[PDB]
Amino acid sequence: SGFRKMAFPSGKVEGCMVQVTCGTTTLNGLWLDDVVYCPRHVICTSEDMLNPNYEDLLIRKSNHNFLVQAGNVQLRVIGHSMQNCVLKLKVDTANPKTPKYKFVRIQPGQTFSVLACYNGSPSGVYQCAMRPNFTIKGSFLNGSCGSVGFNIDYDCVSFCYMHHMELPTGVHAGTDLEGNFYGPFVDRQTAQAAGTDTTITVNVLAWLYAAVINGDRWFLNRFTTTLNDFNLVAMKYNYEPLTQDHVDILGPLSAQTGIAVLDMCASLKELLQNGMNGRTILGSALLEDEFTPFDVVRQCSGVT
Amino acid sequence: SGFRKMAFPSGKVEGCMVQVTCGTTTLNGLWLDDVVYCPRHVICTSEDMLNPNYEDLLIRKSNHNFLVQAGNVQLRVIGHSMQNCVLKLKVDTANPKTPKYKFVRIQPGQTFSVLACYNGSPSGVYQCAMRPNFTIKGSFLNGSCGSVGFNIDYDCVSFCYMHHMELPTGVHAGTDLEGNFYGPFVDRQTAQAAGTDTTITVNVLAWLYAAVINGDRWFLNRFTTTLNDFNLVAMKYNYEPLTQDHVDILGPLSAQTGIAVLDMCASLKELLQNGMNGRTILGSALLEDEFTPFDVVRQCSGVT
Ligand SMILES: Cc1ccncc1NC(=O)[C@H]1[C@@H]2CCCC[C@@H]21
Ligand SMILES: Cc1ccncc1NC(=O)[C@H]1[C@@H]2CCCC[C@@H]21
Repeated sequence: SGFRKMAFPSGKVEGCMVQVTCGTTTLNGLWLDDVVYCPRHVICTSEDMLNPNYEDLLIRKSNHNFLVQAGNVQLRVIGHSMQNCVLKLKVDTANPKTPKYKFVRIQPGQTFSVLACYNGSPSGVYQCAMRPNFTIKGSFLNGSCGSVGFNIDYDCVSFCYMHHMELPTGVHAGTDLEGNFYGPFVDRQTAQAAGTDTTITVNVLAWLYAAVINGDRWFLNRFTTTLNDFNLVAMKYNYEPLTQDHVDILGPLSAQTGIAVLDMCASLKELLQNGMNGRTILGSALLEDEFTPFDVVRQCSGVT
Repeated sequence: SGFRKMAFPSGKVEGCMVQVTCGTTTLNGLWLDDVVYCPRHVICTSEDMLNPNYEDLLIRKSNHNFLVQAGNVQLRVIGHSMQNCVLKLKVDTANPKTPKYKFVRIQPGQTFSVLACYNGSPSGVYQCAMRPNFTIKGSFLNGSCGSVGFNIDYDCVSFCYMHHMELPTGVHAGTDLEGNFYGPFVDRQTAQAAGTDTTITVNVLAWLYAAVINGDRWFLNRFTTTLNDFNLVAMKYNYEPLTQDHVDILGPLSAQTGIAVLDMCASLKELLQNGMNGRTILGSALLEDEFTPFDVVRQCSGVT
């Protein structure tokens, strides 16, 4: 028992982190097989960053200008190419620590672990959600670009995020491993609107199920609701509308606890309308939306 | 910017996890050099656990009864001994992945990362505090015993905790790596009083400094207080009394922000007396005490 905001074990990802330097800029790279992936803005200088012409900036660079260091061993760069907002530096040595991996583009509302790095060295790991507006609320300082987000399924690491930017609001933006930004963002130092965000309803419900499983059950009530009625409340409180696909994914938790999904929705409706009244759920004084239903099932069953 | 409950990268610890089976019980072991450390209760059966006679139960066991498996390779046990509540199984092979390490006994109020494991396989990593009453509020299911807590200082892993028990209240208890319990706990299936707990004042103050550094500053006020006055409020609200040693450890954060420690204490006093008024600090609707002043400095400076 107990329920914590748990990150995946980061070892397989730690073995892939490298430092990439181009000119005056240093950031992190991900070394998988004989390729090192990193944000393309490693090629920018201070004067470039308002609106860099990446194609022109890259044309001034040769393989020998990309300094790649894996711990303390230097990698030989034998090719370079830009794909969307990432650079792919071909190296002459395959990473001996390359885990089984995939590149995946996650959906908004899904969760993943971030291994924050500086100078190719891991600093820490934390779990977060991709917001419905495609931003993440992480912990990133200058030099953390190139740090990656991932999930692990047995021995396979699915890389889903590479960090590129901190918006002027302090929230974070980045790309999948093919260099496509999540959201409307571009890799320039400009104020950029992040869409209206919402709370991830299916995750809050999954977390209320994790709370009942672990003994926090004060919020259960004698009520029920419908998807229609619940969605009027979700609308008022800026929660994602709940669909039958969300109800379906909550099936295992509903089956385990015996609490029908719409009955849990009625508990969530009452919490939205009345607040916590100075109480906590799983050590939180707010409704937590950074656990998916899969995360709850995995944590509650001790999956490795 | 951004501030997250970050765990240390777990790779160095993942390389030390093994599975230990004795009879019908399987749990985790920590393989460092040629020794595997695990909870002594791996030698118990269901009928033993109310009050096991560990010395007698261990006398029935030989080296060949301790099955130690590191991933998929079997380790040969050439010695066994019980030290307090841990078993030390001498193996014929030194762990090639043994990091630089220390065994440390942490103080209540200090934080550490836990690598939750089942069957010698890592499941996840999370950061937590050792409560002032020597319990931890973790995420542990049956089979997680032997999972360890640790801190990392550059290349050195300081192991501080090994998981042994879930109290009937759902909170967790364990030992240092010499097998001495933190707190009054014994490794028996009995109801055991955990002392009155308190909130870790110096950590809440450190976290308010992390909040100001990251832009959440609505809680700053025009007031100041004294240690005496603050401690009367700390008393009322079950917070640890603040000492000059705590004020001293907050020095770097006070110097960086320019907010005197007693002025931050006056903000904390007002938050204790008035609550958050439906607002949040660093995404939390309660006063967070799981970040030490060292954690805040490390996270805010990007230490690797
Ligand atoms: C400095 C920093 C801090 C944290 N996370 C990320 C960053 N980096 C950025 O925001 C870079 C974005 C793309 C290229 C142009 C310059 C700025
Ligand atoms: C079952 C479990 C679940 C989570 N964390 C820990 C445990 N294990 C225990 O509580 C064991 C304590 C010491 C020896 C006697 C039996 C019980």
